[PDB]
Amino acid sequence: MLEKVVIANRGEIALRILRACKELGIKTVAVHSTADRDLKHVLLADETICIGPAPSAKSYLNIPAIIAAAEVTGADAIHPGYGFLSENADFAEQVERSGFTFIGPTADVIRLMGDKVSAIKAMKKAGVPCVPGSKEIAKRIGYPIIIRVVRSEDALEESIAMTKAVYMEKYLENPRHVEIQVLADTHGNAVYLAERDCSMQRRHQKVVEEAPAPGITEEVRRDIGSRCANACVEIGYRGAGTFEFLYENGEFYFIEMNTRIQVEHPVTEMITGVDLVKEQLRIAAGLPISFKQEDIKVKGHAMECRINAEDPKTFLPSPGKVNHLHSPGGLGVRWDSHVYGGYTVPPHYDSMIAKLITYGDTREVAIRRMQNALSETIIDGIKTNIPLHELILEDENFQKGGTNIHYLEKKL
Amino acid sequence: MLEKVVIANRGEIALRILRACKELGIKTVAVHSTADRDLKHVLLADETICIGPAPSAKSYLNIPAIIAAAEVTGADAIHPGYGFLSENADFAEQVERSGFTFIGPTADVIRLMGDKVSAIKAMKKAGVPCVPGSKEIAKRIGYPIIIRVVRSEDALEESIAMTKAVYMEKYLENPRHVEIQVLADTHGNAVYLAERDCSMQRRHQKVVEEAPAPGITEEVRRDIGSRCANACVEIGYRGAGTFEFLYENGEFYFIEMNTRIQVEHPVTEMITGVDLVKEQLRIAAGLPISFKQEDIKVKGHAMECRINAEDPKTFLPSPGKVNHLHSPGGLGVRWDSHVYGGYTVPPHYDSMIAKLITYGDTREVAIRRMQNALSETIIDGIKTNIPLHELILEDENFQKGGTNIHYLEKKL
Repeated sequence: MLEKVVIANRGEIALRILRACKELGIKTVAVHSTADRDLKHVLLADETICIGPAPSAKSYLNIPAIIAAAEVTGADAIHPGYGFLSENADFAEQVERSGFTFIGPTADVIRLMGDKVSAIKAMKKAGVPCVPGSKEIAKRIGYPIIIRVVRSEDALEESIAMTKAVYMEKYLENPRHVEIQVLADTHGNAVYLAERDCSMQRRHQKVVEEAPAPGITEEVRRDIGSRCANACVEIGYRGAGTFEFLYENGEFYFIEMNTRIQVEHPVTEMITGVDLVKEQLRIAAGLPISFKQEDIKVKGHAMECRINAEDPKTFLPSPGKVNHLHSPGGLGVRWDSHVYGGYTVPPHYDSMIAKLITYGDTREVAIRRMQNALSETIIDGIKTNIPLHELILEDENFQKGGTNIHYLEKKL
Repeated sequence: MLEKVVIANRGEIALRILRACKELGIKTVAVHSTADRDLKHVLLADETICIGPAPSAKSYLNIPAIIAAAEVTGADAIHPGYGFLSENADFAEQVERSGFTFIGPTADVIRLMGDKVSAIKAMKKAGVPCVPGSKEIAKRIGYPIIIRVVRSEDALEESIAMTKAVYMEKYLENPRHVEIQVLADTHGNAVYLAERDCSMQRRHQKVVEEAPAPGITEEVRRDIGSRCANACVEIGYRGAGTFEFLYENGEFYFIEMNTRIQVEHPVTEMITGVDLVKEQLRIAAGLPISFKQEDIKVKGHAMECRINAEDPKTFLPSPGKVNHLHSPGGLGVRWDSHVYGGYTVPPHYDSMIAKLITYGDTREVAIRRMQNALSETIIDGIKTNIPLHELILEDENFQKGGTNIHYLEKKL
């Protein structure tokens, strides 16, 4: 089985992975850049290997250095986390060709779902609902469409010329972002783990996520979920994955499959009692999913706020030394973070410093727990987006639930 | 209903209570000594009132000052936490006589269960199983007994003389400490919330607690639990309470009812999904328990380590400035603590600085999560008992489960 895993990532997800490994008695190898020697997970890992200088291109995206790290430590597997190389099929193929287990899908399936086109075709074949699309095509679909968004037909031709200098589909004006978590194993099983609503976004970048999605009934959950699970089997999916949908007037429209773990996986953990990273590790080792579809029942409600080191108004990054950290706790409060007092947040990577996750028996309780946890949270020395979260949580439309993917931008 | 609550306590439980109040939209009044101005909950509270100098006798046990705090702020209720005045019936009676709601049982019921004697009599009347006891009495009971422990009969007389300078009962040589959580409301309802095993003790002081208790079947849980619930109704109990038992060769023997919330309440929260402090507040306001007995089902397993500022070998207190705190997190990790980086732990009160609580789908998972969380925990500037917890968790007998109340002392 898996005895030693290279954690080919950094920051909070690297720590998340290390925690799962340590629970399973799996030895860890932390590969890191020169700028990341003081990362919490690096300090906790069984072995450490510096894979390059600060820039991602020369370290966390350095395929030969990461593979060499696996070789010299005698590792069995590599966990890519999210971002960086996690959906790089050339990386996955090289990992397997080098004799290591890639903790994720097979390269071929990554490539398949890594092409906007083949993805849709595979989903349509599998019965997963997609956005209508593909001269009179635009007409068939119904305006507005998108090649440049086109709202009228007299502008279609010119628009197509602009963009070409190459396909269409229905533009949904005000949809929600709703995504279905799945797991698939090497024993022919695939399960769905309810859904997440991640509609609160700025520039297509998620800010707050929750589970389950407000308004979604169990009947609807079972319908869309079962289609996603079937799809997994049809394409030979392996590991954790997410089917992302635009959701509008009660209809789902596939937009992308993330063939990896996602940042917001913890809200699903809280409402289903599944440890998604441990399942990744078990599935990669060849084991079956540790439960059946009938074992899963949504209970309660969970929310996640991505706490970023950035100015809460202009959103410019705020690197620097965290002089004081006070993290919240108590019942129904979860804190997933690599940051500690005295830690210096570097400029080289993303701005995430923590994920604050709350759970309650109702959405109302989860929201109030999030507000109270935020009020207890102190991060001194750098700016954070905590004030933005506090604005979102007290928003009357957010309290009602069901705000669309353009709402946050409209607000502000 | 309850609009403003005086938190008549300090440290972690005061913070726990404040969090529950804030969730329910209840205004908080933090009464504190001069030594406790920098307590986290004090800094978070809506109103603060200094009730006296550092010594407990002059502050947290100062009944007139605490009641005056309720009066001048126009509070509705007082939550006594645990320790201090929480089981002081004279305090409860004065609180009610002064027109405030005491968040706990009525004074009469406190006094009843506050007398080793009347307690037993009430339990025996109610069908709760008690320790056999009360010339030939000792004979009936069976040695060893206790007046000074007596192991033989030729020493009974002399022993009785020693102690008198006044009753007997069976001495259980190697029992476990198993306790049943209850709630009772003003609508005639009473429920049991499974049990906790708190056998890991030093000098009768709990160190690690867990829930449920290993070896205890649901059938046994329902039997002892239902007797405890009935007892609540019979004595007119109100609020949260615990029936503590010695447990040996599959039999329960009542020793005490804690008529208050207990330190270790969080492990029960994790396995039942009940917020015990919120229920205290709701019950005090006159509401029914928010669920029925059939709604409760034990799921998973939870553990708690009391992290104390003390030398892990000699157990002498270790007051002083916490120069660095790094608290653990992630899935199934709960941290209940008022301590923050830069906080100075005072000498005047108990040594508790945090309760680290883990939860998992099995006892094995909860234990491993506790070990990993402890390894991530950094408390620099003072000594803690973390090394003791690490010794306990890796103990093969503890791993097996079911160690008795003298085990820790035998170990060491």
